[PDB]
Amino acid sequence: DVSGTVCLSALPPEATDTLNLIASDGPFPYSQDGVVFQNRESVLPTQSYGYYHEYTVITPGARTRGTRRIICGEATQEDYYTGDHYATFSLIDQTC
Ligand SMILES: Nc1nc2c(ncn2[C@@H]2O[C@H](CO)[C@H]3O[P@](O)(=S)O[C@H]32)c(=O)[nH]1
Repeated sequence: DVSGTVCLSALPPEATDTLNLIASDGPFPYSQDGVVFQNRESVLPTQSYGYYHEYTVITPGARTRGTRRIICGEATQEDYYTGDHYATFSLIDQTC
C-alpha cells in the first residue's frame, strides 16, 4: 500500500533534483538510476514488469546511494518517494 500523498515542497530538496533529471532524461549521477523496480514485495499496485523504474534521491554526505529513492510508474505524474529503502512509499504531489 501507498502511505499517502506528500507535497514535493515538503520532501528533501534532492527529491526535486531527481524529478528534474527524470523530466530531462538525465543524465543521472549513478549507473543504477533508471533500472526497473520489480515491485517484488507487492507494496505498490500490481503492474507489468517494466512499469516501474527506480532513481536515487541523493543523501547529503553519504558515500553510498543511501535509502532514498524515487519510483516512477508509467502513468502521468505517477511518482513515489521512499525514504527507507522501499519499506514505505508516498505519492509525490508536484503541484505543491
Ligand atoms: N526491495 C526491492 N528492491 C528492488 C526491487 N527491484 C529493484 N530493486 C532495487 O533497484 C535496483 C535494481 O535491482 C537495486 O538497487 P537498490 O535501490 S540498493 O535495490 C535494488 C524490488 O522489487 N524490491
